[PDB]
Order: sequence, then structure tokens, then C-alpha cells
Amino acid sequence: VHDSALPFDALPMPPQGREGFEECPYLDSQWVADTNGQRMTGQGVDTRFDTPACVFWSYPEAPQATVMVRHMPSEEEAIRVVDWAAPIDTTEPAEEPDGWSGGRAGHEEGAVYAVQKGPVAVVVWSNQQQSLKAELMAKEAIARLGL
Repeated sequence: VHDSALPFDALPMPPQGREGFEECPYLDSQWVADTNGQRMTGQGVDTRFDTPACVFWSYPEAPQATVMVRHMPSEEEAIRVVDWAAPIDTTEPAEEPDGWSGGRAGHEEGAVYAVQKGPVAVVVWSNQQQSLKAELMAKEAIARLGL
């Protein structure tokens, strides 16, 4: 079983939240602050997922960025994750890095970038309006994890 058999719509929940210290194994904290654009208050990891989910906080209650890696039982289920995070009628295609597919959107409420490749899904949410920020983070996580 992968990712503790969590359902398609599971969200990261690092157990100590914003007062956590534990760094993301695949994204440098400084790089994320510079890319996303807000100073870091704290960060945590959610090891329910085979690849831990990483959450990054600045001063707001809601995180500045959330990065989630999903290993689903099938490609169908990885697509369900991607379509949930980035709905077909509200987002534009995301096709990077090569071999990945899904959607992306940047609005006043934040941004998302969600792609799958086979049964693996990678979703990044940002509190920023620029979907490019979420895209850079997704690409970087994918590169660092060798996915």
C-alpha cells in the first residue's frame, strides 16, 4: 500500500504545523522563500505519504506553499487527484516537465500546479497569484526526487 491508502483528496497535515522545524527532503527552505516570495516562519513534513508532503508557512495562518507527492494504485487514480486539485473547467493545461500532464491556475485566492505521470501525482499550491511560482516548485521537486 502506498501513501497509507489515503484517498485522492487527502491534504498534507504536518503534525506540528507552523511551529515545526523539519525541513523538506527535496526542497531547500531558502529557495522556496525566494521563489514564493514570503519570509519563512516554519515548515513541516507529512510522512503519511511515501514521499513526505512538505508545507511551508509565513505569517498568515494558511501556508504560503504546500507540496504534495502522491503514489496512487493506478494512473486513473493519479488523474483523479490532478483533476480534483486542478479542475478541467477552471484551469489551463500544465505539461511540464516533459512526460507530465495536468492543470495550473493563478488567481487572487492563490495558485495551483498539478500534474501526473503514470500513477504518480505532484500538486503544489501557493498563496501567491502567479502560477509560475507553483510550477517552479513542482518542477524542482520532481527533479530533486528523480520522478
